[PDB]
Amino acid sequence: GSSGSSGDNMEAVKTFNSELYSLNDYKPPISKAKMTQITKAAIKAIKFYKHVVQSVEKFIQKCKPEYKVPGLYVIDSIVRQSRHQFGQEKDVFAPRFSNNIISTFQNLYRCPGDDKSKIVRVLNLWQKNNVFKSEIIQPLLDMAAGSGPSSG
Repeated sequence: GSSGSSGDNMEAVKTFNSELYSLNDYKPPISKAKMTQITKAAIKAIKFYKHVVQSVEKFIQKCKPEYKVPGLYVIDSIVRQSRHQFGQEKDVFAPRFSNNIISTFQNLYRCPGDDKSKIVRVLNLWQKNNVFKSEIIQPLLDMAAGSGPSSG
């Protein structure tokens, strides 16, 4: 006979909670299609994004030094969409991530360094697309260099 459900409390989230960490399944770089599979879940759980954002910041600390680049992308791919779909003034991940954005990047800048480029490249795009204020990215651009570029 028939069979089906109507979802459960905070269904949108749980869904994203899988795509976010799912990254583990794939090794950097992450399948262009994958990065999207996550955004679709986040932008969908916008109503409860409160959980998403957090997970996006945690998974970064839990992941491996190699998965420090991916995370950053996940945040961008999301903020970019929400900022558009719903709008900049409506966006929730942009203004929400900017809160502890630093602490979030710190866990990403931990990479051996040969992956920082993938992290610093995002900042350049954000400031351009107007995703984040220069007063927020300005510092994020340095965090990568770490008290200046390694000169030896």
